[PDB]
Amino acid sequence: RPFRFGVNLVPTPGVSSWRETCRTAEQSGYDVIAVPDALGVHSPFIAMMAAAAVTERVQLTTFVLNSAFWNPVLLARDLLTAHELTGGRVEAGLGTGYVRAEFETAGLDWGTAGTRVTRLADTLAALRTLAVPTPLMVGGNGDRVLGLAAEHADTVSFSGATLRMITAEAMDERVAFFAERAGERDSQVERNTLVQSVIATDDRAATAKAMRSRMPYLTAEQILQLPTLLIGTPAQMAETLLERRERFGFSYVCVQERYLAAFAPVIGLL
Repeated sequence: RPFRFGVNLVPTPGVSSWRETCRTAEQSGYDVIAVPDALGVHSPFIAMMAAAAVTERVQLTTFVLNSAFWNPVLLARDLLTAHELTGGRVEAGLGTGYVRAEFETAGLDWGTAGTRVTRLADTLAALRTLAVPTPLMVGGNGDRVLGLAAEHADTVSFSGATLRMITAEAMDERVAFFAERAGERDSQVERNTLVQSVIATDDRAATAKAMRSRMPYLTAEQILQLPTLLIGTPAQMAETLLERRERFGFSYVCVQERYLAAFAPVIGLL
């Protein structure tokens, strides 16, 4: 599947640079602007509308909605609106939330991991029943969550962390688990991952060795294979993404805002 590149931008209250940042993302060659769903961050669909007003090509996605925050019928109303009023430029990533304090602040029941995943399941079923027109992305690494992606999603997003970084070998197993659950639908589901750090260096080996300090549970060789890290020159990173599309099927690759400019050269090469 052809590469699609995203940058995960944080629209921040009290900061006046949102539209400028979105323009920079598009001008730097990104295909997608992703926004989070968190307290103390701008509201996602409203921020996506502001981004759509100053960009022409990028898709806009949530990455990812906290399912505890949304009534499925009212979310379907939001998604239909966002789709129609942007000319079909909005995608909706959904998942579970991991910050209990946000549940507490909003007056929502934290419950159990089981009830949080059931809420995601119930929302996805309702959105599909209501035939929402936005493409749906499901993110996580849990067995039930990947099963829900396999059943419902247009795009599955594999987390490269639990932050504890997951090895390439663990990622092999998660992608295979998803693929088995997806069955005949596997080929219709785009695969995404988020790269946490884009580390430009002329000495990847020396860089990985020093990084064992921050990831003592890994060898340097494992660090150089972690799907959540890109290390080296732009040419080396481009080659690494080609290899990881072959290995994992990852064609939709996102990076964090801090690395927007660091990663842009890789887009130029790919």
